[PDB]
Amino acid sequence: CFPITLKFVDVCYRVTILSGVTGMISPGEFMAVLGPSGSGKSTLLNAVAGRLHGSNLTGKILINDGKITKQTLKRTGFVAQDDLLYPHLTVRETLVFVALLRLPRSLTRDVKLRAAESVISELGLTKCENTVVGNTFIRGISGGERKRVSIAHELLINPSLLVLDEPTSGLDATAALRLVQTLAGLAHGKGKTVVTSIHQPSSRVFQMFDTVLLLSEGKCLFVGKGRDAMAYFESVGFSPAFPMNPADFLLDLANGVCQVRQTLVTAYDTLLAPQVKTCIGITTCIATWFSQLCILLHRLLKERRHESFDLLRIFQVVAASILCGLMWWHSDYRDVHDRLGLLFFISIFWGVLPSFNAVFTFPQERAIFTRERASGMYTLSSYFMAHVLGSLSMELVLPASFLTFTYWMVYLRPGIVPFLLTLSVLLLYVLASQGLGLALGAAIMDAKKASTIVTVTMLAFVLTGGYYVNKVPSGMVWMKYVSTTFYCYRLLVAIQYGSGEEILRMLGCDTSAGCRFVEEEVIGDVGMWTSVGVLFLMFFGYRVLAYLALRRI
Amino acid sequence: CFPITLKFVDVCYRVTILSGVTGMISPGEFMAVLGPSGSGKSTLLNAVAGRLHGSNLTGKILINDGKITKQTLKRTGFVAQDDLLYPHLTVRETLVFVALLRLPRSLTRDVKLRAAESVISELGLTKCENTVVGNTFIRGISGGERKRVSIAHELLINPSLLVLDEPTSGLDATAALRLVQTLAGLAHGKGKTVVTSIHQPSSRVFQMFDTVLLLSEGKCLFVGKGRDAMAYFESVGFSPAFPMNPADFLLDLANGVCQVRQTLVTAYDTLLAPQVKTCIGITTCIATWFSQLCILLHRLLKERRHESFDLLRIFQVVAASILCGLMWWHSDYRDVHDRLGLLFFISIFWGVLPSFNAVFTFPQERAIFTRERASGMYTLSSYFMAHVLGSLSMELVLPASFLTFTYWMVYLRPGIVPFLLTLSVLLLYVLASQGLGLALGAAIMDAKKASTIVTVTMLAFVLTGGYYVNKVPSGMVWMKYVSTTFYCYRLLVAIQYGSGEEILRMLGCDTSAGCRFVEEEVIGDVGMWTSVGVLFLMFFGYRVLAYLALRRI
Ligand SMILES: CC(C)CCC[C@@H](C)[C@H]1CC[C@H]2[C@@H]3CC=C4C[C@@H](OC(=O)CCC(=O)O)CC[C@]4(C)[C@H]3CC[C@]12C
Ligand SMILES: CC(C)CCC[C@@H](C)[C@H]1CC[C@H]2[C@@H]3CC=C4C[C@@H](OC(=O)CCC(=O)O)CC[C@]4(C)[C@H]3CC[C@]12C
Repeated sequence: CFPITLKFVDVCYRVTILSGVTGMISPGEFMAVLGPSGSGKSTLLNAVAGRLHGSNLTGKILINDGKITKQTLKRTGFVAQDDLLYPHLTVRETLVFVALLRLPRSLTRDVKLRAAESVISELGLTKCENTVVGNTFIRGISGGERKRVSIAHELLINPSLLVLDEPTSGLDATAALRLVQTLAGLAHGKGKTVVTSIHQPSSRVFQMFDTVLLLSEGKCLFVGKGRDAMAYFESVGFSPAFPMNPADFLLDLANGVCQVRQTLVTAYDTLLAPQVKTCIGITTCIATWFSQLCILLHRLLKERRHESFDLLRIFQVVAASILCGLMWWHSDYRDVHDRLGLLFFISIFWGVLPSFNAVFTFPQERAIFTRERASGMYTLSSYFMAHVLGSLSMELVLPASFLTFTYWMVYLRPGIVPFLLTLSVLLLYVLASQGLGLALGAAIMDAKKASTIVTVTMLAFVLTGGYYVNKVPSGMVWMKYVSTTFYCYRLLVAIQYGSGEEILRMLGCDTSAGCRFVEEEVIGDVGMWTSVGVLFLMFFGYRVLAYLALRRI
Repeated sequence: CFPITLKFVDVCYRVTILSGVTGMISPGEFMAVLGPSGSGKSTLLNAVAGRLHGSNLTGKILINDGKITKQTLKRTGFVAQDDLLYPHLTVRETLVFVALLRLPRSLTRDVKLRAAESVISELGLTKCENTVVGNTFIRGISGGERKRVSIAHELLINPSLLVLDEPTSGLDATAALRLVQTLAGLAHGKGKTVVTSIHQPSSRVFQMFDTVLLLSEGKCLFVGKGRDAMAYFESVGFSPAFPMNPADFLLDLANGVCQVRQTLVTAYDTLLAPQVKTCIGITTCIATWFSQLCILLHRLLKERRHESFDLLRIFQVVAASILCGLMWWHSDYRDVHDRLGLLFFISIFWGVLPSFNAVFTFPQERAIFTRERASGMYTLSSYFMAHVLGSLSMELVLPASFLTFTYWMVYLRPGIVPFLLTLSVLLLYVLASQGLGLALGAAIMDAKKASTIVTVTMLAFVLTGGYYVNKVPSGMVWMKYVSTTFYCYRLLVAIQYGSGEEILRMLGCDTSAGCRFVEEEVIGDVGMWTSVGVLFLMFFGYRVLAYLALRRI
């Protein structure tokens, strides 16, 4: 193994939440960053892992007596408090995909699979490797297993310095003890440098750590051996008045509640601090981008299959198709108004549903994307393109089945050519609306606010679709040309009626009002090819804007 | 005070989570119910407070050496783990409303207010009495303060038996310690019989219970004084091998892991269990219903104001109004098709918004309602009617402003009489659609499923509203007669055009298709009075069905 002797001196995160903190941890030591809420333990462990930087951070952080560099980040892993795992991917599949993404591409796929399986077996996940990870919504692995998977995500890289952040927070006592035992075995058996910040450790848990460092409102008050806390603190003059837990005594004293803070921090600076101070390729790029794309597509296929194929959504589409095939059951080709209403309702449904359902995919996965992009698992372009391709594959199945039922139940324009034409138009419109939803959900990451914004914009698109109101004011017809629903409706009308020659012959005109009812509603101001071109342009441009918005964050 | 002594013997909850649990708690005893997860602490606490009953519970529970009666429940409280508080009510207002609903009506309102203020001061909430309670969404009081408010809710009845199911779960160490201090003061200063199922207490927290009782897989492992656990267990033969927290050691022994369960259970049954066993007016109804209605209306006014006037909902309504006033800006009266499209769009918007928003009011409060219905705070009829009245008052402001802007930015039928006619029709339609949403959200209690069902049924209503398709199949025309949107659309058409005499004179009509396009659209198959009566009938019947569904649960 490549050992890491991590050190930190005078690290003060002056915003203060950190000041006057020093010490070190040697390889094979199981660290304990204890302290109460707001004492800077999480801040200290984020800073020591390279997450925090800039003028807000002072002091020195040394890795093997050297400044933290890129190779350091390649050799140290950080387990954040928030477990950002894909709910519908099993533990084995999740960590296999992570190993494929973050391990160097020089390693063969079989070698990455073997490493992933070894990591599964080492962390005790082999009993639930085939169990779906799940989340609070869909049942899956337990909290301890979820945190173990989160650690394993940072263990496939094989780091000697593993900096966890509250791994037993919100965990069962037995499960927390088992996880702390696993961390201690990693520090001892694997010879790793494990640094963890346990919120409120238990008794056996406190017995597990080989080295304890606790702060006090941003000031490190005691750094030393795990079992040397009691002796040092009774030497200072602070002793339990009852059978107090060493961890509980340590935390309660951190607040200054004993029998305080200033006298004992001075004592630490005069007795223990001196002791701890004296103790111290273009084709290759294309290939890797495409492999990242493939791995991300395979890992998000389950997410799309449970998101785009939601049973509630499936029932929604089925009910819409049944209502379409019953309301327009064997609809006459000559009934211009009813057929146009059907086409406009199809446009409304398949513009509202895809955009609305897409507007959440980016806000709900933003945390996972940021966590896995800051670690270098994949680039933004590859992740965004894989998301776009998977959603393209999965958001057309429901409209395709809907149209397959409706077109033949309604008795629309017969033949196979107009069925493929209207199916292509409907799928392109669904893709364009979905891209608009993606752009709106990426521009701002508030899921509810983005939902309201896409609702407002598609309400505007529908009201300008050319059906509800035909005599648009001269100062408002401009918006009609930027509405996806308008172009879809015009394409559907052109497929069903063409230039309206046959329907105009049926009407007779080529009454003034009757002619107008079939003149502007059937023969629009946009050609059949111009509408297709603008639909494709919007399909590309909305996703381009979504990618730019992702680049903004 | 009225001292109360719980005396439970052989309390086993088959179909096991409890078996052979024996013990008692006297006034002034701050008993703790310790044990690992699933050992039966919560189940025993619920059963000992009267929550659990039936053949599933076997054994004997005595209150003041007598069987639990209805009068006892008026003297025993129960602080459940789930804090069911209205987020937008301040602590003072929340607990004043709770005191009004809970304390007997013979007490004057000023006396109830004084009792509520005294309870605020006693539990340390006087520093945050004016602070909005909030929840995970809207910021407010802390978790410890939230649990304190729950305890106060269970304390306004003034019970001498407080039964706190996991009150420090999710609480900070200092917050949990302070809450346990408050509970100990309640047990000692107020002479109350306080029993709690502490999950994982700290050292001070463990020191603060006068007596403790442990669960081990449903068996009473040790009952006695809080400070006698260590001595009794070293007498048995179990001693800490390290400095171990008495609570932590107690829980670890309860898990059976110790350097076990069966032999020590036998030892308890041999030594300590024998010791415990040896120690073992219709006008008044109307007045109270109306006072409950008024109090619930005042308590839910803030919820409706921050729910029916959501900034996202307000933005949606404003955007819809602006799009109505722009798309149909200075709309001509003679333009029958565009006017009918505007009316149908109004019907769609104001049948979808309230129906969708109503399917969440009942589920998101259901638990709270149950928590405040089994305890006898109010009856189902009063709560449901207060909810209906508040939603009636608060769900008409947005449609009223929307129509006020649209009617005069679109140039519909001028004058004041048709404006109030269309406003009354729109508000009645909003009420009917909201009642449909309430009925569908009460029939099934899942918010997402209710939303999907209500949107499917409103999709059916809109597709049969008489605008999208006019030549309805003979086997499908029955649905339009049960569609709220259809009746609203017909009423709007009758307001804007009446019998269509003026527009027919404008057209000169009496081609045939052009004449029918207006005759079948403007002149429907339902009269104005018939549509109004059916709208009112549906408004009443949907809420009746919602009340019946609430009665089902
Ligand atoms: C015939 C044309 C006009 C149809 C176009 C749809 C519109 C009528 C708009 C106006 C009211 C809109 C609704 C207003 C408010 C909401 C709440 C909103 O709730 C959320 O933010 C849910 C977030 C989540 O699910 O996580 C979901 C969209 C929805 C139903 C909107 C969906 C689109 C609606 C139905
Ligand atoms: C053309 C006319 C009839 C307008 C109605 C068509 C669409 C605008 C509707 C039909 C189905 C609706 C969906 C039905 C169910 C829901 C679940 C809902 O999720 C919730 O439960 C959110 C709860 C919350 O808002 O807090 C989010 C909106 C959504 C997808 C709805 C969005 C609006 C949709 C697409």
